[PDB]
Amino acid sequence: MVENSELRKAGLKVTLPRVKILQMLDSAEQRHMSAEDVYKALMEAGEDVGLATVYRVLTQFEAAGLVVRHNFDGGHAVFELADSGAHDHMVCVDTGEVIEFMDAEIEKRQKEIVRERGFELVDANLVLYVRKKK
Amino acid sequence: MVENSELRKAGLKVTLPRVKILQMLDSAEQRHMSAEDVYKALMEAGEDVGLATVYRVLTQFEAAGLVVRHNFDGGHAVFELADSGAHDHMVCVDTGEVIEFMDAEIEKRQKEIVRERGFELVDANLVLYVRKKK
Amino acid sequence: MVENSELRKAGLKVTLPRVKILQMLDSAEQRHMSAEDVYKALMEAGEDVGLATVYRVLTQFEAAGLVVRHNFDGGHAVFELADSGAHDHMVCVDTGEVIEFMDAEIEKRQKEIVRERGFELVDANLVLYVRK
Amino acid sequence: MVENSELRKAGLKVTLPRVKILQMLDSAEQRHMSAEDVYKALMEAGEDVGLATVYRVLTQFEAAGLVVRHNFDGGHAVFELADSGAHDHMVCVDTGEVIEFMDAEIEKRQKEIVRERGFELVDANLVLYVRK
Ligand SMILES: [Mn+2]
Ligand SMILES: [Mn+2]
Ligand SMILES: [Mn+2]
Ligand SMILES: [Mn+2]
Ligand SMILES: [Mn+2]
Ligand SMILES: [Mn+2]
Ligand SMILES: [Mn+2]
Ligand SMILES: [Mn+2]
Ligand SMILES: [Mn+2]
Ligand SMILES: [Mn+2]
Ligand SMILES: [Mn+2]
Ligand SMILES: [Mn+2]
Ligand SMILES: [Mn+2]
Ligand SMILES: [Zn+2]
Ligand SMILES: [Zn+2]
Ligand SMILES: [Zn+2]
Ligand SMILES: [Zn+2]
Ligand SMILES: [Zn+2]
Ligand SMILES: [Zn+2]
Ligand SMILES: [Zn+2]
Ligand SMILES: [Zn+2]
Ligand SMILES: [Zn+2]
Ligand SMILES: [Zn+2]
Ligand SMILES: [Zn+2]
Ligand SMILES: [Zn+2]
Ligand SMILES: [Zn+2]
Ligand SMILES: [Zn+2]
Ligand SMILES: [Zn+2]
Ligand SMILES: [Zn+2]
Ligand SMILES: [Zn+2]
Ligand SMILES: [Zn+2]
Ligand SMILES: [Zn+2]
Ligand SMILES: [Zn+2]
Ligand SMILES: [Zn+2]
Ligand SMILES: [Zn+2]
Repeated sequence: MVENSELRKAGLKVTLPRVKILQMLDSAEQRHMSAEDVYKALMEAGEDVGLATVYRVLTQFEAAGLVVRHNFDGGHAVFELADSGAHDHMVCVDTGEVIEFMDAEIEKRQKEIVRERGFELVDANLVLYVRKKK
Repeated sequence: MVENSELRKAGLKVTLPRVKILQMLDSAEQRHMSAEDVYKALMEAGEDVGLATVYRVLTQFEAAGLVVRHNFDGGHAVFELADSGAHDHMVCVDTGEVIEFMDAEIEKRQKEIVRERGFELVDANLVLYVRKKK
Repeated sequence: MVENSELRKAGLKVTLPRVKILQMLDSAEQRHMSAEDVYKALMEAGEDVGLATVYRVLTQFEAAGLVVRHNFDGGHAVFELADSGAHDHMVCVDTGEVIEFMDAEIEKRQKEIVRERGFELVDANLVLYVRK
Repeated sequence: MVENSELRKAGLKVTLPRVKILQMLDSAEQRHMSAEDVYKALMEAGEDVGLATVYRVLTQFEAAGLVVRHNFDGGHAVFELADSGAHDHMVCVDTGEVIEFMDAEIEKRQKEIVRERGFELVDANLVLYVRK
C-alpha cells in the first residue's frame, strides 16, 4: 500500500523511519513480528533504524490503528498489520505457534450478540488457546 | 469457597495475606476489581495489607489460575475470579463499562472450530468492543 | 494551557482531542493521572472524548515523546508530561503515594558512570520503593 | 544448580517444572533470558515443559520475589534472578545491548536521599539509556 497516504490518514508526519518500518511490515514475509524482528529485518534490507526507534514507531502505528498489538505467549509483543485477519487466532500453548483462522458463522453470531443488546460492533478479539490432542 | 483448599490446589503456602485477599474476591460486590479496589476494600473491612502486597498476591493468583487478568481500557489491570463468566465480555469503548455475556451458540462453535483442526480447546477469550448506537 | 506548536514538533496533526487532552495534562501539572483520570476530568470540563480515544491519544503522545508512561503500583498506567522531574520518583509501597525528587549529586554521578564507559546518556530512570 | 529450599522460603510447593526452570535460570546466570529463551533451553536439555507453563512459573517466581522482571527494549519481558546487580542496568537504545553496573557512590546517595526523608529503602531501580 501507499505508506504516505496511510501516514496522512493517521495524522502522522511522513518521515524516513516511519516510511521504512511501514514498508517492512507491508512486505514482511512473516505476519507476526516482534519489535526485534522488525529491527533485524531492517538491518537485513540495509536500513539504519535503532531498536528504540523501531519500537516507538510501532507504538505510534498501533495507536493510529495501522497495526494491531498482541501478546500471545505473555512474554513478548507481536505486531501485525491491522487487516481483517488480525483478530482471530489460535495459540498452541505448548509451542507458541500462532495460527490465524476465519469462520463466517462466528463472525455473524458476534454481530447478533451485540445488536440484540442495543450496541454496534466496533471491534472483536477472539483468542483460542489450544493443545494438539495427540 | 474454601480458600485454604484452593491455596493448596495451586501450590501456595497458606498465609494470612493470601487468605485475606482471596476472601475479599470471593465476597466482593463488584466483579471486576483493580488492584487499588482490592486494597481499598481490605482497608474498609479493617485488614492491614499494603498495596504492594495486594498486587503481588493477585499476580500469584493469576499465575496459579485462581484469577483472570484483563486490560479492558488499556490503562489498568482488572482481576476477576477465574470462573466460566470470566472469558466473554463486551466493553463500551466510550465509557469503559464492562458487561459479561454468555452465548451457548458461540461456545459450541468455538469447540467445533478447534476440533475440526486437530486440537483440543484449552481456553478461549472473546472481547467485543461496542458503541451504544443511539 | 494548550499548544498546536507542541504537537507539530512531535510530528502529529492537530486535532480536537489531541489539543484538549494535551492542555488537560498541562492545566493539572503535578497529578500523575491515569487514562480514566483524564477521561473524568474532560467530562467535568464538558468535553466529549471517549475513554478509548483518551488512551489512544495518550499512547500517541508517549510514543512521540511528549509524555512519559510509568506503572508505579503494578496495576495502572500513569501518564506524565515529559518535563524535568518526570524520571525520578519515590513510591510508598504500602499506600502507592508517589513523590518526585531531584538530587544533583545523583544526576552528576549518572553522567560520570556513562561517560567513563564511552557512552552518552539518552535518558535515565530512577525509582525508589520506600516505606515508613 | 537447583533448590527446593529456595522454593520453600518463597512459599511455593516443589514441582518438576518449578525446579527445572529454577535451576535453568541458575546454570545460565548472566544471560537476561526471555520466556522463549528459557523454553528453548529446556528443550535442548531435553526437558518437556510447555511454553505457557514456563511463563506461568516465571510469573509465580516474579511475584514470590525469586525473580526480577524487566522490559528493556519495550517489546519483550526479561526474567532475571533477584541477586545483587539485578536492579542497575545500562541499555543501548540502538541495539538493545544490556549491561549491568554497580556504583557504590550511587548506591550510597540513594540511601541518604531516602533517610533524609524519614523513609527506609525497600528497593531501587536504575536504568540508563545510552548510545555511542
Ligand atoms: Mn518471549
Ligand atoms: Mn485507567
Ligand atoms: Mn456461532
Ligand atoms: Mn517509570
Ligand atoms: Mn491499580
Ligand atoms: Mn492503581
Ligand atoms: Mn533523573
Ligand atoms: Mn556523588
Ligand atoms: Mn527494570
Ligand atoms: Mn521484542
Ligand atoms: Mn526484544
Ligand atoms: Mn542499585
Ligand atoms: Mn555521591
Ligand atoms: Zn509498501
Ligand atoms: Zn492478544
Ligand atoms: Zn490480541
Ligand atoms: Zn481486533
Ligand atoms: Zn473476527
Ligand atoms: Zn451460529
Ligand atoms: Zn482491532
Ligand atoms: Zn470465602
Ligand atoms: Zn483482556
Ligand atoms: Zn481478557
Ligand atoms: Zn479466558
Ligand atoms: Zn467462553
Ligand atoms: Zn453457529
Ligand atoms: Zn482463562
Ligand atoms: Zn495554542
Ligand atoms: Zn511533572
Ligand atoms: Zn525517563
Ligand atoms: Zn524518558
Ligand atoms: Zn536441591
Ligand atoms: Zn544477575
Ligand atoms: Zn529492583
Ligand atoms: Zn526488586
